[PDB]
Amino acid sequence: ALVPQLSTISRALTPSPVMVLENIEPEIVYAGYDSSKPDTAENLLSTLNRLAGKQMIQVVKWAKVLPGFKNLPLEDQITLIQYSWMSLSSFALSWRSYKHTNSQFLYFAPDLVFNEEKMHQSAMYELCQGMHQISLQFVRLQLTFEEYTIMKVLLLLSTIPKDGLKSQAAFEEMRTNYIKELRKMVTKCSWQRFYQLTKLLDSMHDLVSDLLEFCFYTFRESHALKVEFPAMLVEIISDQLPKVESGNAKPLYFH
Ligand SMILES: CC(=O)[C@H]1CC[C@H]2[C@@H]3CCC4=CC(=O)CC[C@]4(C)[C@H]3CC[C@]12C
Repeated sequence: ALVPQLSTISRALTPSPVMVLENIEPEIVYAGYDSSKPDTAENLLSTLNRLAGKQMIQVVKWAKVLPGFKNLPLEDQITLIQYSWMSLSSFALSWRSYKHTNSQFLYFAPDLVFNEEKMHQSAMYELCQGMHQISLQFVRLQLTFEEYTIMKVLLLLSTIPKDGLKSQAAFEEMRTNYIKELRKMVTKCSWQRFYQLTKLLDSMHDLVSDLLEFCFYTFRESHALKVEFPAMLVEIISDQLPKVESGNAKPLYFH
């Protein structure tokens, strides 16, 4: 006569966290690249920035439905996103390059694929090589989509403020849960692969530092360099630059 609150049906039908990530993976975004304009550094970079703005809008929508992310306080939900935006951007860039081009090119968007030439023309050739190296690693490792999605969540939880987050305890829980996910995922029916993946995540820090250095530089000199940044990026970079440059961003490592 009393309706049970617990639900055996609901509990069994609930998809795995790995299945939820697959369900919420953002759809590919177009850059709106106009090949009728010359491929100068000013145009290529502005285009990339516009693409970045469109991508971050989807990343935010992704962060709202991310399991466990809602357990953290709002302030720690914005800081983590502003701190890891470059890392998520570069890592998703490598995944698309790997899946869509076998890591032969940098697949920024279906309408914008960089070959060596555009890499030189972009005026950030070495950085492009840096991100392309990660794509090559996806091939040697035969990274799987499941491994990818988990790794991306970890990147979102890879950089925190020096003084700490509002809920450092809640943060530690979520990060631990996802590291577990990757742990059980890399398990054959294992430690060497888990090692290769963790070191891959760690290497993202130095790469991201280099990308950010170029980003902060082009941002402060955008007028002189004529590189346009969309609203979404001005917001993110205006908050991140003074924090990163002041030694207030702490990177988390596995090794
Ligand atoms: C203009 C500039 O400084 C460049 C240097 C690093 C570049 C970013 C590198 C990573 C990246 C990957 C993408 O798929 C979208 C654009 C972004 C987010 C790039 C936007 C333009 C940046 C920020």
